[PDB]
Amino acid sequence: PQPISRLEQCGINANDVKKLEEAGYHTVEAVAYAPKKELINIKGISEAKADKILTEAAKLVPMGFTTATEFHQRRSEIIQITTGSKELDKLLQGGIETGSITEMFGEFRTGKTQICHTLAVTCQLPIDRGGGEGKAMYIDTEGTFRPERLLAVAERYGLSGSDVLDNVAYARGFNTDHQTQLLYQAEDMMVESRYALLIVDSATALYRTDYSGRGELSARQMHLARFLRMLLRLADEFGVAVVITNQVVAQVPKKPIGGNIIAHASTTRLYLRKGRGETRICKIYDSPCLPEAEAMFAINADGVGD
Amino acid sequence: PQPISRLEQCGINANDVKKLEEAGYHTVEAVAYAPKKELINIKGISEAKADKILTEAAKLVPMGFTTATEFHQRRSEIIQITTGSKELDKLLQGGIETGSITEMFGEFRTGKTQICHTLAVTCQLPIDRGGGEGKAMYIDTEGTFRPERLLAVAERYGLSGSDVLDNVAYARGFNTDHQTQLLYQAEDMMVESRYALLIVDSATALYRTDYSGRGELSARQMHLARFLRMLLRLADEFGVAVVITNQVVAQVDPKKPIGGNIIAHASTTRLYLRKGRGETRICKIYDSPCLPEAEAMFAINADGVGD
Amino acid sequence: PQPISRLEQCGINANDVKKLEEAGYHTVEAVAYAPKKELINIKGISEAKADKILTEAAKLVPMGFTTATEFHQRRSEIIQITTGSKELDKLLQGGIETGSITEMFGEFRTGKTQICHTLAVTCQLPGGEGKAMYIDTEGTFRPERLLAVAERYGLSGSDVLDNVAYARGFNTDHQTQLLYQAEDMMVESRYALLIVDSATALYRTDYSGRGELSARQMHLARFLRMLLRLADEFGVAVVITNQVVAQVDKKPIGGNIIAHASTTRLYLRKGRGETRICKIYDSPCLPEAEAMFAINADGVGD
DNA sequence: TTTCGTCGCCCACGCTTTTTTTTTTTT
Ligand SMILES: Nc1ncnc2c1ncn2[C@@H]1O[C@H](COP(=O)(O)OP(=O)(O)NP(=O)(O)O)[C@@H](O)[C@H]1O
Ligand SMILES: Nc1ncnc2c1ncn2[C@@H]1O[C@H](COP(=O)(O)OP(=O)(O)NP(=O)(O)O)[C@@H](O)[C@H]1O
Ligand SMILES: Nc1ncnc2c1ncn2[C@@H]1O[C@H](COP(=O)(O)OP(=O)(O)NP(=O)(O)O)[C@@H](O)[C@H]1O
Ligand SMILES: [Mg+2]
Ligand SMILES: [Mg+2]
Ligand SMILES: [Mg+2]
Repeated sequence: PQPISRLEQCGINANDVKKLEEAGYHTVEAVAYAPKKELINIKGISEAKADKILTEAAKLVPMGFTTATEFHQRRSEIIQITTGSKELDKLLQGGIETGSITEMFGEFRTGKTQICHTLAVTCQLPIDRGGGEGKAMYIDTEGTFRPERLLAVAERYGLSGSDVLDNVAYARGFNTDHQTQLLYQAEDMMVESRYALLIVDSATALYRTDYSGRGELSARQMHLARFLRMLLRLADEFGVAVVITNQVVAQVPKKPIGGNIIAHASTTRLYLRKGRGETRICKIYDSPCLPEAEAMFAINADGVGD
Repeated sequence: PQPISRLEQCGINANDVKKLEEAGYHTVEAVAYAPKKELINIKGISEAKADKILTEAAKLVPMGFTTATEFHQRRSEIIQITTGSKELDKLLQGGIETGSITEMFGEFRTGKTQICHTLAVTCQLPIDRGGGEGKAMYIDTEGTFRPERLLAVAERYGLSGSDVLDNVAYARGFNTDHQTQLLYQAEDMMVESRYALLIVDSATALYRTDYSGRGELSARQMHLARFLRMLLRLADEFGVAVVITNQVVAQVDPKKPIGGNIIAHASTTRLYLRKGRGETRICKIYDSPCLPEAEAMFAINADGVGD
Repeated sequence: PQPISRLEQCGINANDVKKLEEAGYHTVEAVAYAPKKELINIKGISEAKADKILTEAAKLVPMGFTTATEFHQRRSEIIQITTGSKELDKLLQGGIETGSITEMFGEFRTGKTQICHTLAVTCQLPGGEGKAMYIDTEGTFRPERLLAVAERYGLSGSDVLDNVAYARGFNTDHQTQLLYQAEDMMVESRYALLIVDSATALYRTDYSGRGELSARQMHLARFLRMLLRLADEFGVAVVITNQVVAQVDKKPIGGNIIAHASTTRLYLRKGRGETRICKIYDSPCLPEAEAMFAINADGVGD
């Protein structure tokens, strides 16, 4: 995550760097990942200047066929934040993978928010316990953030109550556009420190409301595609683990409320089901590296256990 | 908290403010909540000055990344409107919470409207009962709004009828769009006043007959979702606690709340009420992000919810 | 009851009013209380006209909210037709509450049906009401019972007891139009109450079959939605009646449809001899108890 | 030293939504 000032020393002046920063490119990776057609619509950058900055950005960010034994080593070195439950972290063959998107969908009262709250504390656990030793981004679009759960999880894990709530940074999206701006601000502020997680609670819930009718289906899917592409860019350029949450719909018998856009974009999906009492069930979905099966986890006072 | 007028103090000419208010944006926070898609939809407001409506309003609200310590400090500010029972209080850990939606569902005679009446009384009461201050907003379609029960509940709490029944409203229109329109109007009603509880009992009772048959289900569910979302906006913007009771359907494949998968997610708290013995009922916390899976027996009496 | 000439003299002056009257939902309260979908299939296709009529006919008793004391006073002067017995002066808190939706069950054709051929004591007494109804789904209405009951009190008149009580209904799709057209004479003259004898008694006589049960339940939901609309708009006390099912797992026909579309339901049981013990059920402001009724050849009371 | 002319050419698809609804007594 090299800051945007890295290319400032090489060619690009301060004015252009400021224009990029106000555009939303707070890192060299964000500039390098964007196409040439996107570094043109932002005023203040010429076409030749755009090609120049693209060349300089590509000088540091690795692209193309370079080496893949190193990438296999990197995949073996994936952080794999643990869920906190012995069956959820085993069904996922380690837990939530980092650098990808882990959508979880269920009917209701299925433990999606409970899992997010547990992960917001477990991402601060060292690699010995399973985590990333970093902060926790919490984009919460339902007003469903209860720090008491985080304190309970921390006291279960024997961590300081003040530390976990100091690490966790919280923001609430009020619409889809504001969700995108919140994502941009998160990208801006994720370079100043290390963030081991990024939670988008009900990543597609305001889409169900803001876009009404069939006439807005294409625009809604395009906006959701842009949002998921931005989330993927955050996942690669930062190495964070994005655990987004999805709702469910009935086939007029359940299916995630996102179309094929979110089905393809989401690297992993989890189907959460209500079991008996406090226990629930989790099933893998659309995971290219995981089998299809079920799990067995419970919602205790200490987040998610068994 | 603050009026819409501040927007025209920032440098937008009053005609644009009146156009924004005509669409329903009776507060600066409300217009900030809506995205640019809902701002371009206002007639006479194009993409021009849209930034002057978005970022100028956003400069007056946080709309950013706080810390969890600050949110936990704000968590003490919550009023936590209190019920009438001590066991029920232990169930909800102090009572229903401020700025959230509680949906209570069950069969007939499960104490729903009694809970609504008692909660509105505690909202029209000092902090000693559990609610800070504010009027009680009623939105009745099922028809159980009998001010006889309001008068009866007023005797136990020792409040004169002049200052309680004149402080509570009523809904006359039995239409799905009527509740949304009346809540948009209650927005401007409450921006000039203070409110603590907002009750919409027939949250999904209207949709059982308004949209009948498979084929019209989708439009019904988009309508319900839009109503729920603007209800959540109203709850958050003014820190009001919302109650929305629900009906049940028997699974013929055994009672399930109606309008599922749309009201299930939106309702941040769900209370499942069962009939017990005599007149006592049992309230179980169906859905909650903080409260456990507990059950509390209460006994509706003349005083109120009772225990 | 607001049959004001404003409904036709407003900005809308065209065939739209006559289309609305012919569609079966007339009077102004058929507009501001009706969804937009109903104003689609009616003859005359204009979505702009829907909101035009809505704007021009939403100017009624406060619909842009109100205060609860304004109609709390209105329901302090409410009729509240007292029951035809002096034993229920403690229970029921007076009489049959007007503007509510009371439900009776426990019997098939006797019992609660007798409670249809009685009461109206407040109607006879002071002015006053002097009005009563009768609807049916599968019933055996007998006006001689009304004659005998009125003769018990000081209401000795004969013709005044007639020309009000409907006595029709055998098949659901037959009395669909009956409950549609009730308003056609309900607004011409003011009116007190409305019993629906054997209402939605056994829909499985015609609306029968698995898979069909859902459509049946939608039909009942529509019917009591209209019934609630009429009860609240005209300020009348409606009495729905059903029959038991003998649970094999003491409940009435209707399931969760009429269960969530009533106000003051109350079970009717059998006592000793002519004693018809009348227990109570869900009610916003009535403590649970059991009443004591009696039926005799003269009528219901004692 | 002199003195302007003269139009042609089409491309190219995107996007799912949404649950309802209880009968029925034997011996
Ligand atoms: N302290 C606690 N102890 C035990 N269980 C709890 C506790 N707090 C919450 N729960 C359980 O967690 C459930 C809610 O889980 P949640 O993660 O909010 O579901 P969800 O699928 O996110 N629902 P929604 O967000 O409305 O779509 C509750 O209904 C309880 O069963
Ligand atoms: N006008 C009336 N006056 C007095 N008694 C009446 C009158 N009408 C009906 N009854 C009584 O009601 C009785 C009906 O039989 P009952 O023993 O109640 O049958 P049930 O099976 O208990 N009732 P149901 O549930 O309607 O089938 C008659 O036989 C009479 O005793
Ligand atoms: N004074 C009282 N004393 C004791 N219990 C009471 C009293 N008033 C009301 N109750 C009880 O509280 C219940 C509240 O029911 P209510 O909340 O009206 O159900 P509902 O689901 O809204 N009705 P419906 O429209 O038929 O589905 C009553 O039915 C009684 O059981
Ligand atoms: Mg959950
Ligand atoms: Mg109730
Ligand atoms: Mg009968």
